[PDB]
Amino acid sequence: GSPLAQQIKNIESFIHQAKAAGRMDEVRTLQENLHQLMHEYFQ
Amino acid sequence: SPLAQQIKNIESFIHQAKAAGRMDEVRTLQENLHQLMHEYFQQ
Ligand SMILES: [Zn+2]
Ligand SMILES: [Zn+2]
Repeated sequence: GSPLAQQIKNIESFIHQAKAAGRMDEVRTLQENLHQLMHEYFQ
Repeated sequence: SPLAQQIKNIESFIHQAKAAGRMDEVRTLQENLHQLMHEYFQQ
């Protein structure tokens, strides 16, 4: 429920939706941001 | 073992595999990490 957890959950939703039909195979900006957040939250 | 510890640990291993240019290991570990992330947040 913390803000970092919320931001990770938000990004994950954006990644999955961006990989749905008719959209993308790559989500580089999102993955870069998720990677950064993972290091912030998983201490 | 906590899921949070599993996620922290596997991210270290991903970094190490990347640093060693072990691209198949990176791919495999990243897929496992993605599954773990879902387990953690969906629990
Ligand atoms: Zn996901
Ligand atoms: Zn990392």
